[PDB]
Amino acid sequence: SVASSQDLVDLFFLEGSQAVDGLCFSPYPIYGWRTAEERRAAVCEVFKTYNVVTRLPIETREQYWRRLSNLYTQAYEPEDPFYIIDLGRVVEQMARWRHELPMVRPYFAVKSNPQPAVLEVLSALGAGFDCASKEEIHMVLGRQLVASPDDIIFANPCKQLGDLREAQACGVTYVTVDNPLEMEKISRLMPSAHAIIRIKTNDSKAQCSFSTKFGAPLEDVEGLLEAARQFNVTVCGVSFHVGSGNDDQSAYVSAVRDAYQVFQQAVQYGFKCTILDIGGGFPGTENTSFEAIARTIRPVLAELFGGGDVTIISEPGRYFTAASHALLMNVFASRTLRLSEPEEYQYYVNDGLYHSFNCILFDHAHPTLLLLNDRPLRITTIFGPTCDSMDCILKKQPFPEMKLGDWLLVPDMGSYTTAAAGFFNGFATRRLEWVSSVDLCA
Amino acid sequence: SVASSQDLVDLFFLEGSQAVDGLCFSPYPIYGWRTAEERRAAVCEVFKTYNVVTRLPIETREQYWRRLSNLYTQAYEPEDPFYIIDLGRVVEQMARWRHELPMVRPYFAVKSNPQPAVLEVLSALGAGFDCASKEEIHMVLGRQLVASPDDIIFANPCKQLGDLREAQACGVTYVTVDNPLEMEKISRLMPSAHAIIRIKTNDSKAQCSFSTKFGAPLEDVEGLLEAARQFNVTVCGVSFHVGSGNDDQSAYVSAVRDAYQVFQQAVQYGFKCTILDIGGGFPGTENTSFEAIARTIRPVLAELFGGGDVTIISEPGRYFTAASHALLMNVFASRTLRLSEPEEYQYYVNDGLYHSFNCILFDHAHPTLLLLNDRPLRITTIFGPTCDSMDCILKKQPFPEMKLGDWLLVPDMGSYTTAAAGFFNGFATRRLEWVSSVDLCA
Repeated sequence: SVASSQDLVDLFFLEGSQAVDGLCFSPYPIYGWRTAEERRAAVCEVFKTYNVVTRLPIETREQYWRRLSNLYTQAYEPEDPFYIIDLGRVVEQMARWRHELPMVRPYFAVKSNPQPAVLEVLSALGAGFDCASKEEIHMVLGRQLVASPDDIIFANPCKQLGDLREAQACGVTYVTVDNPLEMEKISRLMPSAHAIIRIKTNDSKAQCSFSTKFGAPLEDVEGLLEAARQFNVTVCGVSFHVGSGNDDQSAYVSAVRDAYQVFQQAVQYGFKCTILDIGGGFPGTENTSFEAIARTIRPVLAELFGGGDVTIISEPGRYFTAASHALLMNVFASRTLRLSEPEEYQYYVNDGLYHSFNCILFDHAHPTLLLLNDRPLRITTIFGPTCDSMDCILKKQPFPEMKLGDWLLVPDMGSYTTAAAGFFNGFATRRLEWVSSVDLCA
Repeated sequence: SVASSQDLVDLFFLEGSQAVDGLCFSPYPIYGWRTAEERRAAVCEVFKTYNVVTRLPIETREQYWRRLSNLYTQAYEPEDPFYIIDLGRVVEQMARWRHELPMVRPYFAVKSNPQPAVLEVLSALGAGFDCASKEEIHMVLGRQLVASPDDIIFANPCKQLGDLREAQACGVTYVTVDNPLEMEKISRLMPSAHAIIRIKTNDSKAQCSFSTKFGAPLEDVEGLLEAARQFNVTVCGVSFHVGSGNDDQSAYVSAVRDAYQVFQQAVQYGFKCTILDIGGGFPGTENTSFEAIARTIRPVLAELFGGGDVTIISEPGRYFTAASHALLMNVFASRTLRLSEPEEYQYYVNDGLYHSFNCILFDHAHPTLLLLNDRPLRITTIFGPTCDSMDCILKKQPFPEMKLGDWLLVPDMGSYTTAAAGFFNGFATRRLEWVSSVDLCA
């Protein structure tokens, strides 16, 4: 386990710079309209805006977190919950993406974590934006994160009429579709649209499968193309999503092979597809690695999309954000019961199921609870701050005996946590501590 | 089924007024510091502030909703989702409470629906406030909803230190406790506190049981009283909660009988209890009625707490808010599949599991989906607006065949819905239409 990968970050920022005579390290230009000098400056500017203190570690990731947590414990109360946000891990994930797949430009899925510093860093690094609502389109455009609305893909296969109207008025063009009734809607409200056909995937192995709601089945792509030509809709490409948190390499290879068949079928209707969107699903934390996935996708892209006439894009969400956040919660209350002399040790922490831990229900997450300064193992039950007995993050499981004032550290909490969190009982985690694990800004 | 109970509202506002020579209809004064004239005016003022249009119906509740929905369908889009909030049903629930239990003053549980108009109407009607966080205490005090901080009960048996400090600085006194470690905390941060001991209940029959996390077991009340006398903490009463959505009349009777035993045990330590808090659990919608529950609680309160020296209070949340709201969602998208020629009819509506329908998971709710203008029964699947396949409110169940533009009406959506709702994918229901089913303000 490693706290940082400094070597990749150095190579990423060097690429296309005057120090290497504006030379790229592959047949692909660097992601983004900015030059290598402009891109490094834009990233440092974001780091300044959010007062990011550079904290470097070789230390494991857990050790890096335990050490930074002890440092950060001492407009908020001393015992309030908080997030340590490592914006260096975001930068590093972009460096890791470029090194593995320079043929694929990443379009950040805003839905995973719409934190303004995360959107700003990714904009400055050359990433595009994947928006699913008029609210998401507005938070990218209103903060000047894209040089053109062509850098936004509206990846929601089923959209409300007012959203189709608002994306058209905004200049948004690339819009997802997977059903005949949606083709008609796009033709009416987005006349200047560049339609991208989303197809069904073998997503059974994913943490969160989505073929149940989205993705045109292969046998139905025929009638969908038919309707696009009919309503004068321009089909410019094909997209897919193998499910969020999918380690199945075979599902990525199988989806690109199926997407190639759609490119063929599209010619017969008057469409020359120029965009292949491979969606998300990539892991964001350190058995399947992102490298193993990239290794199996690279040859298939060379085999069927290595002609040079098509642009290859992706929509990673979790990949960029998961490892960036660590949650710190104070154990402020406790009581002991008798098991039906066995004793249950119940504790109460200032975050839980209604807020950051909603991921236990919506994301099928299983976060790791680290006792900050680890005591005998007791049958422990841990609750959130709300008045609900359902707000429980751990029920009757062995865990070292804790005391009031102790802290719980939960790393890898940057994806599908605060993005879906509510404010039930009036509890929220508002204190943010911005750090950078990578050397980049002096 | 009835759309309103006008007769109860008329009797409620008449009680204690000059029209009846300031006479109450029982040995109990009306709830609140306001006179009957001041109370009726304060309610009408709230109705003016929120532009409440009086809409009267004899019509069933479903018929009243179907008719008002057709009227309201024609800064928002025409197809946007919305809530019709009947503030008259709130007033009526307070009238129904007074008629059934005048010996019990209701302290609204803010957690169930902290909508500012709901808090304002209930403040003007004489209700107290049940707060669980410093945020909840602040939204009551900052909006001037109580004449004194004695009208707030801090009903969270386990509180953060910064919350104990903030309630003390605010003048909040009545605070819940159920464990020895919490007694010590109250003694330190809330020295001016009037402690209320919360006891365990036979809540197995409740929709949402909470004895797992809260409520001192009977055998442990002895050591809890012992610790209160020890840390110089004033035990002024006993509270309980039979679980949210509990129709078990025997659980209310059993909890009052158990609360009487605690009043006895408290004498031995130097405490004369003066407050009996019977919590929540009461139904808010029209097999167990609120009347049947009140009928079984009244005799037990006369038997053990009919001496006249103790004040009896409650903390209803769902009771006051559930029937006040109706949710309207537009069916904006659709696709058909083949069942594994059987066809699945999938639809997409502009509210779901991440927002208003979180209650399906946290509240064990089973809302009623009414097709506005009801078609053959098809195997239907209905989804929310987010990109998640998990955001599903109905999976493969018979339902009349729908078309785009149709509306779904979901009545009884006023409790544990918008109060716990997040903003995942950037979708929220913001349009509110304020109506009153009861005659009260000209």
